[PDB]
Amino acid sequence: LGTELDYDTFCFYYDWYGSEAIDGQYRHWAHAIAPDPNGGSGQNPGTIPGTQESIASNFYPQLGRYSSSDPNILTKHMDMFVMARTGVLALTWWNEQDETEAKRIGLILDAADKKKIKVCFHLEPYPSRNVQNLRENIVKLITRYGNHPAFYRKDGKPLFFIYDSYLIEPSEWEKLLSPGGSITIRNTAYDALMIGLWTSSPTVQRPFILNAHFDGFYTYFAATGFTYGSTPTNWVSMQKWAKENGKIFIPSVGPGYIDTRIRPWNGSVIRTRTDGQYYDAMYRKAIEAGVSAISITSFNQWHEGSQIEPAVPYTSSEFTYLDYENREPDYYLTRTAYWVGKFRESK
Ligand SMILES: OC[C@H]1CC=C[C@@H](O[C@H]2O[C@H](CO)[C@@H](O)[C@H](O)[C@H]2O)[C@@H]1O
Repeated sequence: LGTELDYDTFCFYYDWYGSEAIDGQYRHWAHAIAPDPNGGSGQNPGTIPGTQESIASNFYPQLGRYSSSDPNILTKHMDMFVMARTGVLALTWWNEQDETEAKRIGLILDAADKKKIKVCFHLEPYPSRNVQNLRENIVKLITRYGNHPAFYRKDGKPLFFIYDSYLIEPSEWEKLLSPGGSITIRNTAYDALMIGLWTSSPTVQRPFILNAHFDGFYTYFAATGFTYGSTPTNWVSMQKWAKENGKIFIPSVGPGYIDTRIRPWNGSVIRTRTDGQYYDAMYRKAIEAGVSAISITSFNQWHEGSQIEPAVPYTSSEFTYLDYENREPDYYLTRTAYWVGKFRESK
């Protein structure tokens, strides 16, 4: 029918939103404003309070200041994934080690399974992250969630994305990811496809990925040109290298970027949506590169204005929000479905 989910399409999902009613605080809708890293000492940038009128986004959610732990919001999000045809929810994971995290992960898996959506984990740069506690955490996540019907596998293996994987030396990664490594996961119950973050130039990233024994790489950033890896004119050559070296390239595409409510000094990274034309151009480049899998930045990174989740026009006494302009609130979901179709036609 051209409506089925695609299980090689990964959409980055954030579960860090709170409401006073459910979480005791409108978590993340309230957010600190970052000081300007070039702007000198004694800045008092303040905070966005997460009131109805003033939230930590340049856009405004159709669903309002929602809780990521509200089962009724989760239902709606899964129906949005079905509309977008995105079969894998790539869940931010911060190793909070608290009952609230454990509850929310279970609720997300349960809601996903009702709609045949799958869940994989996006392993964030949590405090003191290293290959030993990464192994322990991979073991824990596979043990706790690996038998859940919504847990993702690709050809029998779990898949993890590793954000800011460059913060760990290749010599450490080798211990975890080479078949001969001291603490290897290869050939164990806990083996997985490990997808590292390709940032800078090939002279740096090619030996990094090889020496670290990653199974593949992704690029994350929604803003074209932010890094070498997030410059789509490089994607044909990145794919050629991947294929020559037995690696899985999962380029990241997004609909735009803007984070100036929380980073007022970061305007150079703004990428305008142009009624969908930015998203179309980036998704076309991914497909043309001939890749096997695509990642989407993001479902709901509202702070960075990369979300495909529905947004609505809103002007409050405190801020005039951006919105989807000439397009309807669900335009980026239905346009994602269009591109998933073009991607499948290519596979
Ligand atoms: O998921 C990978 C990566 C994507 C974007 C931002 C990163 O989080 C940091 O920035 C946000 C604001 O946009 C903060 O709310 C988080 O606390 C930061 O860690 C995220 O790691």
